[PDB]
Amino acid sequence: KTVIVSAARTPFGKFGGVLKEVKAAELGGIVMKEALQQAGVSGDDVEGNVMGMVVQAGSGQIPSRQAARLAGMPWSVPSETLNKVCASGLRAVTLCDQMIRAQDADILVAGGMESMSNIPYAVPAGRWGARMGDGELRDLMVYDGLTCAFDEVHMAVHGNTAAKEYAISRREQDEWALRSHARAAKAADEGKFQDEIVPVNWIGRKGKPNVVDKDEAIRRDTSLDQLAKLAPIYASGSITAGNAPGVNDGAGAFVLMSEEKAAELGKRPLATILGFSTTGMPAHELAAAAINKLLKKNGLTVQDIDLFEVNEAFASVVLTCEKIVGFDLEKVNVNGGAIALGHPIGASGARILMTLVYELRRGGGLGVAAICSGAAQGDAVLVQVH
Amino acid sequence: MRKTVIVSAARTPFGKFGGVLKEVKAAELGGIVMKEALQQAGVSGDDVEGNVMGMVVQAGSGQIPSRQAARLAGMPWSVPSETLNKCASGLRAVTLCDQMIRAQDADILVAGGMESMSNIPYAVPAGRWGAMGDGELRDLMVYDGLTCAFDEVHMAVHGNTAAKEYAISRREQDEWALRSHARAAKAADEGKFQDEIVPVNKPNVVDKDEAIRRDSLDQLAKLAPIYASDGSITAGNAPGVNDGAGAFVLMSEEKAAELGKRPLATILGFSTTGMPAHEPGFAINKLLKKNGLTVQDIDLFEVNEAFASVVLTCEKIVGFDLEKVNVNGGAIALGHPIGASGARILMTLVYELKRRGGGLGVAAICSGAAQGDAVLVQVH
Amino acid sequence: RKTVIVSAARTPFGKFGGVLKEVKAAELGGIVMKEALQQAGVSGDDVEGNVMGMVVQAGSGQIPSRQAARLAGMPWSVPSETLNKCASGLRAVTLCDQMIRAQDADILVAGGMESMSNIPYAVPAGRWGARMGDGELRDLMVYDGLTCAFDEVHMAVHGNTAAKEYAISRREQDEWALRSHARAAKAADEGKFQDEIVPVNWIGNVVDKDEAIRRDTSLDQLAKLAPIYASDGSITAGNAPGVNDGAGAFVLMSEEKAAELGKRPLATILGFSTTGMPAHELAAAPGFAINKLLKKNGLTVQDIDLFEVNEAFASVVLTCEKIVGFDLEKVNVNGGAIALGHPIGASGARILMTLVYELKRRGGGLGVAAICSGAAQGDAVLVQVH
Amino acid sequence: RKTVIVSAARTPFGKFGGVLKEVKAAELGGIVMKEALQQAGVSGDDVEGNVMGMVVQAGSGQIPSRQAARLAGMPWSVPSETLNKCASGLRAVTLCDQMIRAQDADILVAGGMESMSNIPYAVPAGRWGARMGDGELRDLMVYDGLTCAFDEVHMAVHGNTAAKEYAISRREQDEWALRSHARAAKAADEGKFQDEIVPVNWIGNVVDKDEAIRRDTSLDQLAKLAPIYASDGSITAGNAPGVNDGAGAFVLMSEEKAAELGKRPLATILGFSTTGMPAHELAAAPGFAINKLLKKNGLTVQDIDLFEVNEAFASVVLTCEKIVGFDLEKVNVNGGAIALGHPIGASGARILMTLVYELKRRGGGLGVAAICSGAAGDAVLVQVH
Repeated sequence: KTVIVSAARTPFGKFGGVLKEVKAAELGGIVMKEALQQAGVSGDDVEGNVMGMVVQAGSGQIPSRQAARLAGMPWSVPSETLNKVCASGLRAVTLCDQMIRAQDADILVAGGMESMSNIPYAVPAGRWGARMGDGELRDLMVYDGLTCAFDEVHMAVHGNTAAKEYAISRREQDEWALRSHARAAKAADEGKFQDEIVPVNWIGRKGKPNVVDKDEAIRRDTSLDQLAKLAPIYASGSITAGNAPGVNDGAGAFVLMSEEKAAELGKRPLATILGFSTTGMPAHELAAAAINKLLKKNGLTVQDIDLFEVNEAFASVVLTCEKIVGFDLEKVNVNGGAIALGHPIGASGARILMTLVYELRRGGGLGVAAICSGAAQGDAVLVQVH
Repeated sequence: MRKTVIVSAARTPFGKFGGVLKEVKAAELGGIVMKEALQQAGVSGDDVEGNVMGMVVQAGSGQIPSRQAARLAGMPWSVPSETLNKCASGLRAVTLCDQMIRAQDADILVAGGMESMSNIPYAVPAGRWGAMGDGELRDLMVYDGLTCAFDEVHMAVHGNTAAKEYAISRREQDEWALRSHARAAKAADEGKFQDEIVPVNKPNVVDKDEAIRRDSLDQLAKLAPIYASDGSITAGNAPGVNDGAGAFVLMSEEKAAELGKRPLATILGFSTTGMPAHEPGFAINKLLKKNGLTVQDIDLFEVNEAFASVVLTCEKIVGFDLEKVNVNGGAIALGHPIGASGARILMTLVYELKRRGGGLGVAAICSGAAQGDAVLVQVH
Repeated sequence: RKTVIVSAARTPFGKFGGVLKEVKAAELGGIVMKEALQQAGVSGDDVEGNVMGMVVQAGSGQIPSRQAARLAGMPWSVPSETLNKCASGLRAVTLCDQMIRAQDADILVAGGMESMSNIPYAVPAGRWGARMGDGELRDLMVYDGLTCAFDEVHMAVHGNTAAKEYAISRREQDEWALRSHARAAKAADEGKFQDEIVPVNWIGNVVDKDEAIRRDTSLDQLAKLAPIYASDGSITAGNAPGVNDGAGAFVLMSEEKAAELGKRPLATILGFSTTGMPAHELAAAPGFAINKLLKKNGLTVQDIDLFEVNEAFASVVLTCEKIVGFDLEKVNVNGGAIALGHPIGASGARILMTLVYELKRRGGGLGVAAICSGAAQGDAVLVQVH
Repeated sequence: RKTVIVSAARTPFGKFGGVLKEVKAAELGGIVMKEALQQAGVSGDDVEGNVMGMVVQAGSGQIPSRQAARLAGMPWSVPSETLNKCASGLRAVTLCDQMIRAQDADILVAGGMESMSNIPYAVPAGRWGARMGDGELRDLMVYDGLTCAFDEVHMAVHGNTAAKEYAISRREQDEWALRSHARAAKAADEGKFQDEIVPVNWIGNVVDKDEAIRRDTSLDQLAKLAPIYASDGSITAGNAPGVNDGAGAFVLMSEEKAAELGKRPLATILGFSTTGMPAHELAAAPGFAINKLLKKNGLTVQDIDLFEVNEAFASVVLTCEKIVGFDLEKVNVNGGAIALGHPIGASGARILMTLVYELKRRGGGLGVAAICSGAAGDAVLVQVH
């Protein structure tokens, strides 16, 4: 099996916010470097890295390698950039698990990175010309990142569709949203994010020192009344700017090793990867997805699980999962989620797994992390935290 | 053991830039190859456990292009999918799948590469936050696909650097290109690419590679070097930008056996190498030492023709006889849809070796930021 | 004190993206200005001022008329401005006539030019940014040139409104369109456009014939065409001119100067009229201008030997038939813009020119040139041809 | 036959991306033409035509001058034209003067407008395609507006060239710059721009002051400034104006028509001169334009009470000293474009009016307004009543 030796994330930034100046490759390098520092592992020793990134446009050749070089890894470390939309930050970890299990490696770096703030605009008729009449200035973040390729609708449209399907009320979504924010704010104040987060420090333009050491998106200060008064976002629907995360900047990484290698090097791992699941479904079934399948393979019931993390693409997802999974909500995203913390799409997958790990401070046990992704794919990972 | 076998393989013709496949999207090219490979494999989409598709410049292609291609190929929503980025991508997809099979996580998989350089978009980096004074209208193909993120040069610059370091003359490079063109044309005419090409279908039909130019040394010696006044690489000794896709049905040797499939090839092993940016030769050697093999034991080699300079450096590093090397030509003649070339070289090596009722082959590829991927194959 | 036209020239009219695609508006302008001067037997050193009509100036640089003026071999000392009124080419002449009549000048160069092929697309979101969601890649030629600022509609819409208002049928428009092609082909074939046309020669080529004239055209082909910018309209690609490239220019003088220099004037400008009407009434604007001009000059329609009414739409000329009462055989005798194209800032120049040359050829007399323009403006000129 | 200026008004001048950022040029234009009509006591129905200067027309839609006139309340009946000459704002007035003198009209409205903040960027490779390799996102304000078509350089380069050709030191230019802010600050404070300025109101908001005047300037802050567009240059951000938002307009009439209506004109236009020169001789053109206007008119420089020479650069006014030989105490007494900004299409209009109002507050008379324009000169002589 595969074990998680270390885990770090950058704090998550608001769109056009605190990490606006920092490229996706830069956030990646920082977490990859920090993860290596935590594991007491030199970059010289890594056998490969995988970094998730959803919208790669304009970031240059092989963003994953660019990050790995920033991290301090030698040219000798093989590298690849992965796109599984949403699920990318976490699919990277599982993929690396697959590599180790196939016996090709014992020390790998895995993760996710996203700089939504820096995704460029495109000119689709730029190359061959528009010839006559108005054309488009395509926002690639919306197009490649948040737009379904089959139904041609914003992701929030699937969020709504799920709300309808499972009879999930606007108020119940709103209440969930409030909980994400309150639970996050409290977790942050209590320092529960200290273990996962590493700061981003840079000398900016004009010599300005910059230090970003805490998550930007948490609203303090919010209330049910405020949430209730929001207008629905992509349908005149129940999804609003309140009950869905925004668009954000962030990154996260892990040092993954075989159980044998970690032992020989005398590292005390954070957790072990028992196994993973993946699901595929019609595009509009984004909310559904996977955890159930994972449990069944491992001869486990929802009851055996101590804690779950389900990415809050929308409140409607977690809630859909409640109907599908049957977990107790008090065991689910105990420190908030994406709604409060933001959703750098490439990084979200890394964060939930990571967070779940640090929480299971309870001298903990069995955790499950799950994510939905564009085109109705589901990814689930079961962990045994020590 | 367990080991990975290539059950089937197909590719599209490789189109010229703004050429015959200009209107066809990369997901579309991918869908066709993924579909044909399953047909040739005699396997239903419903039994595929996964798909990995290489694609270098994903910009403006929509969410998850592999999944788009996968759905276009007839695979159900249940089949999981990804989209990968490594030059090497076409081929990294096959090896990554090989790891998944060896990890014992699946028995049937679809892997490949796709690229539509014709459809890569231009970008406005100042559009979102705003530009006073002129800005850039950036060519994402050049920028994301063909430019070194480290040295901030075009890849041909790296090609020239190799020529300088290994003392590879402009004339030898030109000789290799001529050779690439002649062998490919001969191969097309003898119908050797037929086993691997699947046509792409105001009805239109594209059934043949578009980039072969029939012509000689004299002409090549006359060409201006591209990103160097003083360089040896030219439009002539290097491939252009192109449109294409390729895909494979891959299985565990065990699963194919259970089904009565007689696979094209068994994948013996693979190596990856990494290097400073100005630097697939080292990769091959690595693959050979691990397998207790040497240059002599291998029947044929496919080394992607990123530049004439590349294969020629490898000879100096690996020491193969060029007579065993890109026998039906290469990328200089056939074009380079970057995400796809990795699939093509493996495939087209497998097919030539097969025609020869043959045996061992090595496919190797160079990629941006100096990475190298090589695969060892026993063809049946 | 009156204004005489001493000389006149135009370039052939190119098709959109056609023979003049690589030639800029000012270069086309420099050529007509040069030819006009040469034909008049006058040195640039002697010009007291220049005015060039140009409609979509975007991206052609500072003061295009001055670029053209220098290209024409005119010295630095000669004052220049760029004019924007579809009427710009004519208005440049009338403005110049007012100048001479004010006693400010005795020799002027007036004209108009357009390189519709060279008009850039624009990115209205560019300067301040798009932030999030799609923007527009705006076609300046359609926006600035072909779109009504008031009704926010394509000019074809007003063409249609006119047809409905005056009960001009689709078939009449088509018959008129067809007549234009037939007559333009005939005139060219007979050398009739030689007097106005000057060739454009350049290495990147020889351009000396009007590009847009169709010879294989018939009612059958025309009637099959779909309506444009409406569904249900009567305007089509056939009965409306396309978008085009070209320039036209004139040497103008006071009557006294030309006599003093021993020049044989082509014509004497007797007078002019301008009108403004509500936006939808573009078609009527020129007819009303002619009627105003005629009243002012003691003249009736019967008193005019020939009329040129710019063919913005076939509906326009037919609309003018209803208002003016002229006989259609005394109008656009060698065809019009439907046939030869409409390089917008230059049409007004051609129609005058070609009215002049036709009447000459007839040992001729009295003529009226009229043009409708955007925001429903009307311009008419009466010429006494010698 | 002569032309009189019955009325005049301008909007405040806004900084780039400033207070007027959200106002289109046609709109700035519409307000000024309505105010000029109200001030003159003339109905839009009585107007015989309009001309509005405007430099960068791109993206503003069909006939920006006509858009402005309707917004001003003029009926569809009034003929209109949009004009492009730096000098566009002033030239619209002289153009109209020539129409009145041709006996073609007795009532016209002339002016200029510019919204530099609203000029779009362009994609030259957008229509026919870039094909391969990077292309340009071109800033039309800079390209069409501020760059010489012939010499392919920013106008500041011509600004430098003059200083050098005429030996106008960095220090002299800077003293002038400080002077422009000082005076501009003083008049604004004392209500001296009150006559010309007309407020811009818009619910989205009130703008009734010039935004660009920098109180708090000094010669050591001006001297510390880096040269722009040339590393060895002497024109700076300090001694040249920026890019601005604004508009101005006038109600014009024949002398007879004005007398017929009971109007008491602000001023009478005595004549005007237009000059042309090699492109790098930008600074010299207005200077030559003035001398020609004085001579054609039997006048000497001593004959003029007040001069307005647009502050394209400090270098321009200083070059004009040399050429014309005026006393500077008579030049730009209430500051200029350096302090006020330069919405290029409207500056010519502003200078004529500020001049007229100044001469008028002194109960005075003879004035010359001059301006340089791209591609290298316009001058106007007026009798202020």
